[PDB]
Amino acid sequence: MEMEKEFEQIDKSGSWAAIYQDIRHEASDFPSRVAKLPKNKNRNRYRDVSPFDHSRIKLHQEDNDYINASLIKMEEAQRSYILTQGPLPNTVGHFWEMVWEQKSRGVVMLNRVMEKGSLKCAQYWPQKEEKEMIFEDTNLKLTLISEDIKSYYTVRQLELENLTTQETREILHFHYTTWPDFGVPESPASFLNFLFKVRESGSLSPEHGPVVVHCSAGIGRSGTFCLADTCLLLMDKRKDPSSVDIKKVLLEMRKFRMGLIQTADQLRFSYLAVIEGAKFIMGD
Ligand SMILES: CCOC(=O)Nc1cccc(Cl)c1
Repeated sequence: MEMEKEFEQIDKSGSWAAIYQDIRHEASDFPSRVAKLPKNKNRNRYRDVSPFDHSRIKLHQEDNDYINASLIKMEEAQRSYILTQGPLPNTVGHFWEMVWEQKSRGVVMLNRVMEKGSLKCAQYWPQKEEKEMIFEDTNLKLTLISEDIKSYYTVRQLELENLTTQETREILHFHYTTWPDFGVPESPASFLNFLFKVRESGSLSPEHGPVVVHCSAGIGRSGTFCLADTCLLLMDKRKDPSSVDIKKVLLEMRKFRMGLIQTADQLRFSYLAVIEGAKFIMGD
């Protein structure tokens, strides 16, 4: 059923809450035993958001391999994403270790460091060229190379150095800075343009490791970003674009990380994103 019609049918009936609860009821439940070990309590931002054991990213160290991060592998679309929480004061070095070990080209940030008067994630990248950051626990150095500030997002070039081998890599930081403190954006235009700027960069392409995507918990805004990208890729690839079922794609992604899309308003915004995506590409 053409999703644009399914959309108007749900909107006219005001059933967004009912659709959303159906998804919550059918979603996968897999064990997260490593996340709940007592040694890992200060590595988790939220007690109710954990990576599944089967899909968690492992750090390459014998001490403790745990990070709150999941590999979302979309087989038909041929895309992979790592979805993670915003880094904590004691996990900023783990975060950059993961970016290094997984060969990621891009980091996508969908939150501000402070929102609603509270800290949503650590200040994990340098704000001035001449004041670099060293992570002594993981032996990494991070330098700000350049910054391009636009009305709805900022792009930064960063240099990550493995201090053990003196190898360096260029990491691109895509920072969406205008998601409102409450609810979802009124139009998906600036979000879709952000997604197009991440695509343009090569960060989502198979020649690199998976993109790292985060917000505060790494399930809500982060869920919306990967769901819209995968749905628009499938509508490009298939003979029948109208066959793409956004509820079935979301349930596939929920096999790999719990809780993706946190509210009925985020579900409606994701539909609007794909629906409005398909025009400007296909019809007018
Ligand atoms: C066949 C459907 O494919 C799309 O609608 N692609 C698309 C549209 C707008 C923005 C961006 Cl980033 C991608």
